[PDB]
Amino acid sequence: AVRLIDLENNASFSKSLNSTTRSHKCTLPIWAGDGEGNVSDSVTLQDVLANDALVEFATDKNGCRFLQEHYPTENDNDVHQKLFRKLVEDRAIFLSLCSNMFGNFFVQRVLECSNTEEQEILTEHLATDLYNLCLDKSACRVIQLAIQKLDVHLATRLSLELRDTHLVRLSIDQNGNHVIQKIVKTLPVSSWTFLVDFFADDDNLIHVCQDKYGCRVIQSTVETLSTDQYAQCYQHRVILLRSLMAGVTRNCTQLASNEFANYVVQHVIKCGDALAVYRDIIIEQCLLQNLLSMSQEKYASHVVEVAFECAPYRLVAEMMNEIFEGYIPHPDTNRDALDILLFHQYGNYVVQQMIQTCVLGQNARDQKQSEMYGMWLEKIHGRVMRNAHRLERFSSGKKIIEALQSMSL
RNA sequence: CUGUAUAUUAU
Repeated sequence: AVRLIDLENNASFSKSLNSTTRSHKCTLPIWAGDGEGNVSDSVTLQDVLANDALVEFATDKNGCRFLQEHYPTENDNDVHQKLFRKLVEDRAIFLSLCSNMFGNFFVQRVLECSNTEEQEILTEHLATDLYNLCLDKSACRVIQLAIQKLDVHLATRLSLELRDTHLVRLSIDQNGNHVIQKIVKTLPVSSWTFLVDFFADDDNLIHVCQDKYGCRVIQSTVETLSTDQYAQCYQHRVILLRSLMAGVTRNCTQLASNEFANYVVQHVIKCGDALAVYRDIIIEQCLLQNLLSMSQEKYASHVVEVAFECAPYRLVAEMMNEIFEGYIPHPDTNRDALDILLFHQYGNYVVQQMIQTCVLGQNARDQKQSEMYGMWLEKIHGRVMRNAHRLERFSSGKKIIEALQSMSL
């Protein structure tokens, strides 16, 4: 037959007729309004496409919910294809809808129903201004659902977009921190090795770690790098983990005695497998010669506890001696570290851990370890009987006396 | 006499 070439009609000014609304809070156009701001009936799905009012419905709560409740799940439906096309025809419209309090949800629903052909277009649009969408409270979600749902090369492309950016700001950010954590917990290590290269700087590692949000980021990074059990002796993550833990090790005194970093240091000590060497170094370098000081602190006390709880005997022995015979008795009060820690609002908890450690280490394979734990527990029991009358007054002293109750050798 | 953190994105 003959060639026919249908060109779309312009419909320029008639788009702005969607600007007129029932109220000023709602952005839903008045042709689709109850008058109470609720979505009208007989609005179908095709009247949205016919009026170019996808954006106006998506910026209204009821409108967007309607789009979500009635979006076609199957990729081969023409209505799904046309609504997706009207979503991604303009990059700026799509990225403003990603940055909308009510629009973000629609993008997410498209991400829930996506195939690879749609995912490529979405990944390009998101990668255009990924860093600022990560900074946004609404888009941050869209970005995280992308990291969950996109194919691994696409999510790799999004992650590597953030390579030479101000990663310190994005990590301490209220919203982009969860994006970085989702990247770390979801994607293979090659997709975010630049993060490990970033936190090899000690200044970047300290600032981010010492932050209400960054702390969990660095922690999530370590957790994932340590969770390797056994590989093919490739020692890759190992080389990367070392690059990170090194700064952690180099500044463990400052990061242990800190509001948020304390948890990371603990995680290390709690980790055991593949981080036991770094646990040992943190105990050796930040904690020993400073146990009485850090057990009197609000934050570092927990570190001293997790240490006494997970430390190996070879180190526990040193920790115990430092407390029992490591400090010079106070000039005026003639008080030992235990004496000071026994009646401390925080130190009491440490002594209790020390008692636990000694009780659990009596059931050890080595009889000499059992003898040394029994001796340490005897030293604790001796100071507690010396101070028992004052210890009955306290809840902690009741716990301590109950802990040393009917004990073995 | 008890001690620390981790978005409730829907005007």
